[PDB]
Amino acid sequence: MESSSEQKFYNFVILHARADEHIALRVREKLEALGVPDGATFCEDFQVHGRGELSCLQDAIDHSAFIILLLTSNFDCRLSLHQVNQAMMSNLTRQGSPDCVIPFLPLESSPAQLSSDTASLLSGLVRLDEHSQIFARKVANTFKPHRLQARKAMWRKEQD
Repeated sequence: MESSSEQKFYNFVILHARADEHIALRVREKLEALGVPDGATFCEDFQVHGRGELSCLQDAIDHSAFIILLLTSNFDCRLSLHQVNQAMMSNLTRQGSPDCVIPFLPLESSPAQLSSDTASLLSGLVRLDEHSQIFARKVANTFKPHRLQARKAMWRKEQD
């Protein structure tokens, strides 16, 4: 539902638990301090019916530039992988970018707190940190400015 609402669009979906809000909210901005905008954050709540929050996970895959998986001890990575995956293997002819994932790691949580499989789960993506002095180059690497635009240039087509 929306009353003549303006054009809203994200560049990435920050997947995190429900107790990792401020965490994500802390990233969105931190992202705006490097380049990528606030974007958003996809959290699953058992309070709602389910499809009362967002469309789907594969939506941010075709909508958001790169999906950001908040790999936190409070959040579920395995699932994210499953979903994100299905989304990818679901519609490849679209973006066919199975490497558009961004496993973020906040200070609140850590990778060591994750299973030994996680390493293999993100054994290809670009581990994004929030306490790394390189993370800046990591985000500016994946979420480049020429991409954030060239990626939204497909949505702006509306205004263009």
